[PDB]
Amino acid sequence: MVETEPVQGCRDFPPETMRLRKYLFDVFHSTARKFGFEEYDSPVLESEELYIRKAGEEITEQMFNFITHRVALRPEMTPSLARQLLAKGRSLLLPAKWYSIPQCWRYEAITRGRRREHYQWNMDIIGVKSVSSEVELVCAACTAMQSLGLSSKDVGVKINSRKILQTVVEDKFAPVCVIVPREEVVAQLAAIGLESNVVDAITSTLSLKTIDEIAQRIGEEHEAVRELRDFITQIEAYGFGDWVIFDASVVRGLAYYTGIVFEGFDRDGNFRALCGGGRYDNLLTTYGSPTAVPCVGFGFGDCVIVELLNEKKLLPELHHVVDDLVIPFDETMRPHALSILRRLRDAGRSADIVFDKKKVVQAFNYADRIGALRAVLVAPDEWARGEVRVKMLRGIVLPVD
Amino acid sequence: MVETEPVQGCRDFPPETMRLRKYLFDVFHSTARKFGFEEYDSPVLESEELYIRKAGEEITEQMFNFITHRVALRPEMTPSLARQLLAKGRSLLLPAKWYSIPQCWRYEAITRGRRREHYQWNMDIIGVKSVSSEVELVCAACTAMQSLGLSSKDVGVKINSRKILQTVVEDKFAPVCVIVPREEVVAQLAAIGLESNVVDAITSTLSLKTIDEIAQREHEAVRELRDFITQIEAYGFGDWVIFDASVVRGLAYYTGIVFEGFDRDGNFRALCGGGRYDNLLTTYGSPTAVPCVGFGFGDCVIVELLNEKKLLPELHHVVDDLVIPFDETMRPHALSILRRLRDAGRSADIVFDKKKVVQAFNYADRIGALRAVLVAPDEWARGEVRVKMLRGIVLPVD
Repeated sequence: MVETEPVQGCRDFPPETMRLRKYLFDVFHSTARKFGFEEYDSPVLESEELYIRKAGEEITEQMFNFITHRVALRPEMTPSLARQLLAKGRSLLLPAKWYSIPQCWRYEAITRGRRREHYQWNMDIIGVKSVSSEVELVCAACTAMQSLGLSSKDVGVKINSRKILQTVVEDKFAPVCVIVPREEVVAQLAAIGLESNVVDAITSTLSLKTIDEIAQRIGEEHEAVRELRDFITQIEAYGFGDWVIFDASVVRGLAYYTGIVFEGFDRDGNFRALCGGGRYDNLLTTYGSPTAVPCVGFGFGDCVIVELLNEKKLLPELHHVVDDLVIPFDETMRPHALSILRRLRDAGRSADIVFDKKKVVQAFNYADRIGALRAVLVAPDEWARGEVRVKMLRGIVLPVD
Repeated sequence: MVETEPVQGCRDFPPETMRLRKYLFDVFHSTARKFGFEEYDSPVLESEELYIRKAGEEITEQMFNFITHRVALRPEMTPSLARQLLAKGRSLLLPAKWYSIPQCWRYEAITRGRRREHYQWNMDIIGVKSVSSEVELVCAACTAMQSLGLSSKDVGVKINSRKILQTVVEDKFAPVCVIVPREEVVAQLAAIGLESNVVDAITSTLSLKTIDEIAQREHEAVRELRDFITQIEAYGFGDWVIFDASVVRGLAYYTGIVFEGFDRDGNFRALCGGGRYDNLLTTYGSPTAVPCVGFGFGDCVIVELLNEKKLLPELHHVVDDLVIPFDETMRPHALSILRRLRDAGRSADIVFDKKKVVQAFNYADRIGALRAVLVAPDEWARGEVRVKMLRGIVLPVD
């Protein structure tokens, strides 16, 4: 017998499991449709050049490579987005709001945290300078979280700005923050060329928790704080004000971003980040664009949100359901039964039928044992009279219409 | 600037194109549901052992391999199905009707026919001994074609049985048939230890186009084929099926009835294809045989066909509402209405940057439109908004 289990770190989706996934993904689809986002997709097989341009040669070892001309299974979707946006050039109508729910592949260890394969709701608005796209993308994250059953008490989203930090500096420094003792960061920063004073500027602003505190520091009129104040005022206006919080220690990939970053989280501090996003105006120029084009997006993993929903008892109990089981009285009634199955399906209903020979009470079980709703006995006595027997699993003669 | 095009032979799906993929797959999903099939999925990355056990070492060249322990990007879905069903063992509740639309990868050339990457509607009934499971899958095939706009004048399904060909012989022969000149076979028949007399049987049976010709030649095969046709006509797809004794696509790997969707003007390759494989699970090491019939329905040839017959739809990005702030002072209140609309179940968008109104209205039409919502201060003060349908007006609105 073959290995019945799937390749290390990868999940099968039998009907039971796939039902939950379609439940979660429905929410992403539904949120995106309500928010006016269009779906896209690209191949999981992308050119090695695509990622190594983003992060360097280092990432060739953390992904599934192979040759044909080298290609790899994508560990993230964003690089394919830009490649697609770039292909469209100046014919791409802005603003453009694109989303996908792509699988991604990362070659790592399995019993140490991550699991080699995950689905992910990406979500990206392109062509929009102002801070209303940050506001909306966050509104989306909460709208999804809210549809899943979460309240502002359960979760929320932290806001930061890399313009706070960069302006406090007055080149390649933002990498150092992402890693964290606290006396190891100064050894990593001073090496750049920062006298102890300016290290403190950075070090101690990160654990600041209010905008006023940022203002009494860079100014009220600074872009950085002028935006955040606009962002909050809009998010409050859209009605998610109780969901957002400000936190200067959001530094997840702050090198790779440009403006407002954000990060979903559970308020009991039990899990890793739910979703993460921000503005990256330098996205397209990275991949060689002559004209910098504004961009904000977030990624919404399919793994952590489940753990939380499960913790907070919000995972639904989903079942295969069908409207009708057609039961031929016996094999001689098959052809008539068939024609009743057609009718039902034609009418929009979902119906199924006894395939092999069953005893009628065995058929009635099967109807219950699979989804039920309604059993349609198809017998000669009744059929001759233009009739069928219909039993609701909440006999009765009907034509039915 | 990077290569903006995808890996040779693979397709990008921008919104324009994804709309058509989503449209086809909706016929797959919607048909699956109505026939009471359950969706499944498994990793595109499977174990090499799994496929090599299907067809021999040769395929280790016709797919994307790599090492970690050897694994491959799947060229077909069925071997995952088998692997999953086996995992469940006896606990799998029979009959199970499992479907999926997996993407699959085959390492081939690009300007010679095929294209390395394709999505494919699978569909499998497991645990059914009788010819009814064959009947339905075909109904499912014909029904999905019928929902795309195709009639029985356009397409059809061919039917055949491997029992026809096997019983005529009275071991490893079926592989030779699949490769098609009526002579280019004949030497590949004689050259493996068969007399002329048997080559005349095999050849003359493939050259039969009616069931009566098979029966004139009470057997299991014709009992089935007559019961199937009966059933199919009873369901209402009699004009769609047709017997053909030359359907030998992969017939080594099937057990009973096999079938093959096709366009009637003879213009394209096979639309869909499948059959009964009762040996499917025993192959992957099942001690107890479990019946299986199923089919694959590619996402490529059906589109070429739908294109030729002019059946492809004009899909558009559509949005119910564009919320228009009069200016940036009205943004917070615009936002609040935006919330209301989206909460009310509608799909809305908003003007993000600073725009003029006639510019804003252009964007409205330029993206789906249906309705604009002007949110100006005069009207807002009196608890009102301006609603212009792209088929002003003051409203509360509720």
